[PDB]
Amino acid sequence: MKEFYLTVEQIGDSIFERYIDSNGRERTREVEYKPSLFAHCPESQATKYFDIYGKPCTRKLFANMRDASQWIKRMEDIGLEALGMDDFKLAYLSDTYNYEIKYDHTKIRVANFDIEVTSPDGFPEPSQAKHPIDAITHYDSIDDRFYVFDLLNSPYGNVEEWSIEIAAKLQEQGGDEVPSEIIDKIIYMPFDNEKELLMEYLNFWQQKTPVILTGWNVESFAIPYVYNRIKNIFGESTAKRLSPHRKTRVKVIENMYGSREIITLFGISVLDYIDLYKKFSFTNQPSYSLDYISEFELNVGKLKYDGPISKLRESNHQRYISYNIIAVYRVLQIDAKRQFINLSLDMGYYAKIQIQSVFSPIKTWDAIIFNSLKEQNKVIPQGRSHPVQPYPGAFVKEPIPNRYKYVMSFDLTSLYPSIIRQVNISPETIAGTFKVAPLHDYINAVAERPSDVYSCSPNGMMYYKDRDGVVPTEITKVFNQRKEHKGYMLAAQRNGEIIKEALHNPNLSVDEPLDVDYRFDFSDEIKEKIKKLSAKSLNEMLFRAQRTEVAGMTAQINRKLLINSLYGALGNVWFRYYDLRNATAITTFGQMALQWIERKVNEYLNEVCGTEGEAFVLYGDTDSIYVSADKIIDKVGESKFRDTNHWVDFLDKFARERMEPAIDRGFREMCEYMNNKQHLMFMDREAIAGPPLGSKGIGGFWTGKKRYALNVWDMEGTRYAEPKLKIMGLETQKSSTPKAVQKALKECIRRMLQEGEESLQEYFKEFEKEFRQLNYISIASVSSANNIAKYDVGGFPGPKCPFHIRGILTYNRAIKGNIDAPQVVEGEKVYVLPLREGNPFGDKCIAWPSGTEITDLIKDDVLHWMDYTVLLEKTFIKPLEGFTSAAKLDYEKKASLFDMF
DNA sequence: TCGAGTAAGCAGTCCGCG
DNA sequence: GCGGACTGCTTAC
Ligand SMILES: O=c1ccn([C@H]2C[C@H](O)[C@@H](COP(=O)(O)NP(=O)(O)OP(=O)(O)O)O2)c(=O)[nH]1
Ligand SMILES: [Ca+2]
Ligand SMILES: [Ca+2]
Ligand SMILES: [Ca+2]
Ligand SMILES: [Ca+2]
Ligand SMILES: [Ca+2]
Repeated sequence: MKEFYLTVEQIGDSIFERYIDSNGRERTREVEYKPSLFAHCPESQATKYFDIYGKPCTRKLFANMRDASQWIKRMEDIGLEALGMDDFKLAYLSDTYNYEIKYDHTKIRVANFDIEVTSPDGFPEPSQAKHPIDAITHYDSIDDRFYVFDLLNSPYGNVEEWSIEIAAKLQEQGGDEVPSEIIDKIIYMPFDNEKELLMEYLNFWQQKTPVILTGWNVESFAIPYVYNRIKNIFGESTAKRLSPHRKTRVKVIENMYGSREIITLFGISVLDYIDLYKKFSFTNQPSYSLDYISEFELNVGKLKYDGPISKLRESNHQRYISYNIIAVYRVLQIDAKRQFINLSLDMGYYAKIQIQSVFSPIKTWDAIIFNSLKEQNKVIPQGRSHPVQPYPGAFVKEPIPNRYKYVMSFDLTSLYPSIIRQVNISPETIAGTFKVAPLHDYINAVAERPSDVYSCSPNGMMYYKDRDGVVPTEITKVFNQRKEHKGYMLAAQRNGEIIKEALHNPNLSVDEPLDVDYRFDFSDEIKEKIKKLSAKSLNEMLFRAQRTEVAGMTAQINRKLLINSLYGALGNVWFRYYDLRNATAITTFGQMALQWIERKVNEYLNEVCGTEGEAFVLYGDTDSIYVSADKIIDKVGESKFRDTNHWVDFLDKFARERMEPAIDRGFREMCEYMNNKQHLMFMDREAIAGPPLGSKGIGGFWTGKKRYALNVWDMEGTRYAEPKLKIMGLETQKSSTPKAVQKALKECIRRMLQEGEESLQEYFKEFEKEFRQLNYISIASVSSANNIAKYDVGGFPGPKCPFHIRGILTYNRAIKGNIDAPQVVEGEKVYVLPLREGNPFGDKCIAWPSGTEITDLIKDDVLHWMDYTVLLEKTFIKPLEGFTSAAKLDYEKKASLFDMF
C-alpha cells in the first residue's frame, strides 16, 4: 500500500506528521526537516534550478526552518527576492509524497461530535466556559459507533440514565424515534460527575484521535467550549491533550466589523460542516441552524420538545440525550448526501495541502502550482505586497423588457478557464503588449490584428505560443476531472426523467428496485424493466437517481469553483501570482467573445430568415446568449406540429445541426484574429423554452439584467417529463423573500408562462383573499444583520438605520431585562415583520433570530399587530407588478364593455 | 461574515425638487 | 412621489 499523510504541522524546527504507513497503520513522527530556498545567481554558475522566467537560481539548504525564515527576513532587509516555498510543511509534503497520492478513506479517522451545555443565564460563551458540559456524542468513522458521554449529576440537576429502549420507540409510544439503523451502534457511558466525564473523554480521544474533526458549529462553539472548560477545571496542559502534539493556539478570526476566537489544535484537521456547507452547497439559506438545514436537505421533521433548551435536561433528560445523538447523525446524513468530506479529501490530497486548507483556493492553487513547477526543477517567485485595485469584469447586455415566446440559449463551456487555456495566460507566458483599439473595433473585426507572433487578449496583452504556461497546464487537469463528474451528474439527471415518465403508469405488483449504476444512461434492457415496476420500486429508484445526481453535482460544481477561483486568485493581492494584467486579459477577452458571437449569430439568423438588421439575440450575460426563436417556429407554422415535444425536437435539431456549426465557425475566426494558441470557445445549446403548444402561456419574460423567467422543456440534453421553470434573479430566488411569497410568486410566474393572463388573474385574486391566514414565519422577510451596535443609539435607531436593524432594536427593547430571551447575534440572519401604526412596540417593524419561533412573551402581540397590508404590498404586489408590466399583462382584470350585460 | 473575482439588481434612508 | 447619492444586502455569472 502506498503511504499517505493524515496531518502535517510545523512546530519550531520540527515537522510533526501523522500518516498511514505501507501496511495501512496510523503512525506519527517528528522530522528535523531541512528546508531549501533560492536566490538568483550569475548565468556563469551552473545550476539545474531556474525561476519561472528562466533566470538561474542557486539552492540554499538551511540547517533548520527558523534559519530559513530568518534568511527571508534578511533578504527583505537587503532588498532581494527570496525564492521558493516559504510554507515549509508544503515543501515537506512535496518531498515526502513525490507522486500522485492515492488515499484510502477507510483508514482516515473522521470524527463527528456535538456537546450539550445547560445554561440558565443565556448563551454559554465558549471563552468563559462557566457551565458544565452535560452531554457529548462523538461518532467515530473507523469504529462506526456513537460514543455517548452523559452527565447524570450537575449543579443544574441530578437525572436518571438515558434509556436506549425508550429512545428507539416511536413518538406515539412516548419514545424519541432514534433511527433504528443507529440503535445498535450506540455506546452509552453515564457519569457521576463532570470531572470523570471529561477525563474519560480525553482518554478516549487519545485512543481514537480524530484526523478530520467535524460537526455543526464545532469550530466556533464545541471545540472552544470543550477546550476552555477542561482548561478551567484541570489547567492548560490537560486541555492541550486535544492536540496529538500537545500544541494549541488561540486564533483570532477578523472581519470588517469585529473579531472572534477559535482554538487551533495542532495535528487535527477541523472541517466544520457549517463552513463546508456554506462554501460547497451553492445555497443561501434563511437560517443555518442544524434543524433548518436538516429539514431542507433530508426532509426530516424538526425535533420537538416542550419548554426552553435551558430546562430540557431537568424536565426531560431522556429526550435531551436522544436529541444530542440525533444531531450528530443528521450531520452524517447530510454528508452521505452532499459528500463534502469526500470532496475535501480529494482536493486536499490532489494539491498536497493540510486538508483544512480546502477552504482557501489561494492556498490550494499555490500548492498545486508549486508541486507542478518543482517537478521541472523550477523555482516559485516570492510573494509580494500589492494595494487592492478595482478591475473590469464581464459584459451583460441590457434586454428590452418584454415577454419572449420561444427562446433558445447558448453557453460557452467553462469560459474563464477556457480563455486561460486558449490565450495561454500565465505569469511566465507574458510576451509583451500591443496598442489597444476600442473594444467595439475588435468585436466588429475592424481593428488591426494585434500580433502575427503572439497570442492576444483585447486588453493589450500578448502571450507566448511555443509552450503552455503552468496556469493553463494545471487548470486543464482539474477542468478535465470536472468534465467526467458533470457527465455522471447529467446521466443521473436524464435517468431520473426516465423514471418520472414511468411513474405515470406504475404496475400493480410486489417489486424491488433495479440494481443499477445511475451515473450511466439506462440501457434499453433497463428501460424495459422500469416500465414493468411498481410505484414503490420506481419512487425508490427515483430517490437513488436523485442522490446520484447530487453526488455528481457536488463533485462537478466544486471542481468548477476551484478552477474559477484560479481566475479569481489572479485578482487577489494575497496570491503569489497576482497580476491585474492577466485578470483583466481574461475578463476583457470574455467581453469580446460574447459580443463577437452576438454579432455572428445575428448575422447567421438574418441570412437564413432573409431579413436585415434585426436582433435575434435578446440577452447575454458573461458567457451566454439568449436567442428569440419565434421566427424559426413561424417559418414552419405552429399548426404543423403534433405536440410540444415536436417543436422542441425541431429546435433541438436546428440548434445542433445549423446554429452550433455557425457559432463554431465564428469562434474559429476570432481565434485566428487574436492569434490564440488553441481554439477552445465551445458554445453549445443550453435551454429550449416556450409555452405549451396550443396554450395562452407567454413562454418567458425579462424585466432587466439578471432578471428573467423561462418555461424550459430541455436543458443541456435533459428532456423533462414536465416543463421546468428557469427563474433567475427574481424574488422567487432570493433568500430575503418570505417563504410563502416565493411560493406564490412562483405559481404566478408558472401561470404566466404556461397558461396566460386569465389564469394569472384568478390566482392573484385568491392569494390576496387568503394570505392573512398564512403562518407568520412563512410571510416574514429575511436579512443578514450587520453593525447592530453602529445604528443603536440608546436602544433606538440612529441616523440612516436600515429597516432590518430597526426591527432588531425594536425586539431588543421588547425583551429588555430577560437573560432567558434569545438574543440576535451580530452577523447572523433575522426574520423581519412590519408592524401596524399604534402598536405597543413603538416602531414600524420587529426582527428576531431566523429559523426560530419568536419568544412567547411577545409572540401574541407581534401576531396581533403584524401589518399584513404592508407585507403584501412590499413582498408580493411590488414584484408581481414588475413581472407583469415587463410581460405586458395585467394581474387584475381590466374593465370592458361586456360588464354592462 | 477567514476562505477567488466583477456586474448589477432591489429595499430603504435622506432629501431635493419651486 | 420619484430620483440620485448613498448603505445594505443579495443574486448572476
Ligand atoms: O462563481 C463564479 C461563477 C462564474 N464566474 C465567471 C467565470 C466563469 O467561467 C464565467 C461563467 O460562469 P458560468 O456560471 O456560466 N459557468 P462556466 O462557464 O464557468 O462553466 P459551465 O461550464 O458550467 O458553464 O463567469 C466566476 O468567476 N465565479
Ligand atoms: Ca458557461
Ligand atoms: Ca455550460
Ligand atoms: Ca408501467
Ligand atoms: Ca452561464
Ligand atoms: Ca458544439
